[PDB]
Amino acid sequence: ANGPLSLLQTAVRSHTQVLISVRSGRKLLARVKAFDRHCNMILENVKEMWTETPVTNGKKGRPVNKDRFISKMFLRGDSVVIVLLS
RNA sequence: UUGGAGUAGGCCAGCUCAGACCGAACUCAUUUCCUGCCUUUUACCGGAUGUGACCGUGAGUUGGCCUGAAAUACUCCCUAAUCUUUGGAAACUCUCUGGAUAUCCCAGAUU
Repeated sequence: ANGPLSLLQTAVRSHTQVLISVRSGRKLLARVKAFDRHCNMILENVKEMWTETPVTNGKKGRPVNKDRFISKMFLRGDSVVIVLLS
């Protein structure tokens, strides 16, 4: 309501896209469907991208950004580095 | 915190088991002796020794009755602020050790 989590409520009240950086080094782009005080959120229309360096024949290749589309998302709170309300 | 299997109280009757304290109470009969009183024995005296009955008792279980309650209700066991549950992670490089041993790779350790 009046705390920081209200922006997630503002994410609920507007259904806007949100960019989430996670402690695994990956990034999420999703619309916030539900949240709580414990920052456990449920998301819809989810597109998750990350960066990996493929090692081909023992040589470290260039970093490639790839992605995956997930319809329904249950992201757990403590792994989130940071949340950006776009 | 939940699931599974359960269903009340009162009373009546049958059955089984329980004296050891079944019974915080108390009689009678009788076998074999010993004693007493005794003309005879029933009835008696009072100790031992066993052995039966009778007045009662409890638990378990089965059926029934009475008043209800009516999927209500009750029941048993059971499964975000530091020491765990609201993550010091993630990622990569360097060095060292071993295998390979010209390297790549990988395991372990460390930053």
